[PDB]
Amino acid sequence: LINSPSSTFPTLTRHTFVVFFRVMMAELEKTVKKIEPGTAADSQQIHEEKLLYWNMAVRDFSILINLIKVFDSHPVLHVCLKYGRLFVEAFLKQCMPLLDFSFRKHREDVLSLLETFQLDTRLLHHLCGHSKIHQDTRLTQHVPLLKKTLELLVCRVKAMLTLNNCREAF
Repeated sequence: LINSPSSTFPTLTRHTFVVFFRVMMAELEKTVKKIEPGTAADSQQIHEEKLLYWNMAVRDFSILINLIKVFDSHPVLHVCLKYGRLFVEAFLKQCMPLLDFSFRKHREDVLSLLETFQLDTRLLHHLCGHSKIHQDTRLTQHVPLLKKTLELLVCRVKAMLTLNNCREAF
């Protein structure tokens, strides 16, 4: 966007950014779904490296999703609406058990990871807003399960704090 009105990794024109964006978000979502949550018997080092692996995927997800605002079009919005909910569901299925194990020991890592994820959850709530406001049917049909995945995330944070005996702390 800044240099070429064609990049520093060519075959990256405004045409080809759709294809680059789609594969990057798909392969981030595929990287995150390969991560497994451990057991209490597993060492604290493997928990810490898994939490670093997770936070890396969530910051990559935020850096990719923040390219919604500057590239609002048909296929770019369809890509991140889809891989939005499909990365958040990957974050719910295979992180949240590891955060429930390692919360009373590694508390601020867990809360930081969830509140890192909430700052892009809010970008997807604004994106759900955008897909409804411009009554764009192609955008509005990935909304019900994008919103429902983020509502599962608020109630699953409540479940995390219930299971770690801070139930009034949500």
